[PDB]
Amino acid sequence: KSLKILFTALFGPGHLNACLGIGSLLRKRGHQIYFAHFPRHRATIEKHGFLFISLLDYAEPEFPIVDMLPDIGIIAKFAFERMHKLTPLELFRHASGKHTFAGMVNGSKGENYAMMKIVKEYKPDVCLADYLFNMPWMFTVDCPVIPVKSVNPIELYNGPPALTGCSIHDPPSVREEIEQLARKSELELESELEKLFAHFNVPLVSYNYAQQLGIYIYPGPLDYKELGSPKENWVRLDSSIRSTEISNFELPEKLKDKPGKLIYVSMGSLASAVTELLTMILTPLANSPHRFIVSTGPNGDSIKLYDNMWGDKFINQVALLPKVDLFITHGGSNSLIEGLTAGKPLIAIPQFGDQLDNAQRIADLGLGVRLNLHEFSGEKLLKAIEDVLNDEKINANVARVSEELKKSDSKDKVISLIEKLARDKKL
Ligand SMILES: O=c1ccn([C@@H]2O[C@H](COP(=O)(O)OP(=O)(O)O)[C@@H](O)[C@H]2O)c(=O)[nH]1
Ligand SMILES: O=c1c(O)c(-c2ccc(O)cc2)oc2cc(O)cc(O)c12
Repeated sequence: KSLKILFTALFGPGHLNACLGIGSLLRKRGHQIYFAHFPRHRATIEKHGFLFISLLDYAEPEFPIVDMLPDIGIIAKFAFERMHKLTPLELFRHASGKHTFAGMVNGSKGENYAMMKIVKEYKPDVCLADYLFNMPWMFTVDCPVIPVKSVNPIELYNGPPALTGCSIHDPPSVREEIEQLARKSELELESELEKLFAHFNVPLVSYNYAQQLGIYIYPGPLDYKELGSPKENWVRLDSSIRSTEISNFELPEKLKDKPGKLIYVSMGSLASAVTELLTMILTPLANSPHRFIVSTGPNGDSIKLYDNMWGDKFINQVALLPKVDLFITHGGSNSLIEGLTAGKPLIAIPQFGDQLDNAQRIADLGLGVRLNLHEFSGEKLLKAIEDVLNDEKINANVARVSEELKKSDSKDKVISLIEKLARDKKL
């Protein structure tokens, strides 16, 4: 009756958090949850009651593994400088067939060795893995393996190219070029995955193939129903929000009894490392007639806050969101779902990857506005705030999606499929 279930994910807290959500549902049904991740997440993993396994304890001498979270800013600073200078079209021309995350693929060999040893030792009944791309170990281990996807799922559909930020209102002419450039760089990803798979003598699969079951996490009302169905074996979970740390969130006395709406500002787990980005956003908000709670990121201690702002490096985002009126976000999927669950509209300033797809989805479906870094001004950000605060149509759309997310029973089907696959080893 009781299953051994092993989770893993890449370093990004977004990938871990999505998995923690599914791990909760499965623990409530009486299964033993294991989580293979990095020592900086042992505390949260063990607090949710999962057994913690360190990726670092299973490293191969010739393939060392490092947690890239303390040094992701270098990568995120490059994305910022480019997105600040270039339009999304100009950025794709420049990329010259270079894919957004093909550079990570060669570096994956170490984690792959580690997971082969970990799945052999712990002999689980099923594995789940939130990665940006399939990894050889998922096809060599005895048990079935369910890819979990927490990024924007447009990549699972035949439609606008992914990582591009295309609109449903975009004319065929503007879209023909971006489509062409994206197809060119998608094959750079395939060629890099070929080398990684060849390294382990495993036949190459599509980067987002699900052999039996795949779980993508996106709200039904935002899912791409106008493009048809996702790829085979891929099933939607409307949300995967981890257990709240504190149920009640005490507001800081600085922003209490002060004039204006209450606005949350975070640029995520990764982009938040770029102090120049937060500084660009916060400087003009000094003279926005409202109150800001700011996630300042790993370098937050060196970021100036003004009289209408309170902030810490890390914020309890899930506890906070119910108390705010508006969320200024980077376009991360967990932040999107956390925000819409709380019923808050979004101003999305996308930085890299699926964030552009999520930002354009927020715009296209009347759940907030997209603000591009190339066009960014204090004038346009302050107007975006006033427009979205006062737009009854947007605030109605968000409330509607909020209700669809609370009432969702998508979790019921998804739990059954995980249990069926784990016990039957097929669907
Ligand atoms: O101060 C903070 C900043 C972020 N987060 C969490 O970090 C995740 C960010 O995921 P998302 O996909 O939105 O961003 P990304 O991982 O792409 O940066 C979400 O679960 C947030 O709740 C948090 O708890 N506190
Ligand atoms: O290009 C990259 C990228 O897009 C991402 C990413 C992480 C989490 C997401 O949710 C979405 C994207 O991580 C990276 C990590 C690296 O060490 C190097 C990279 O080049 C990327």
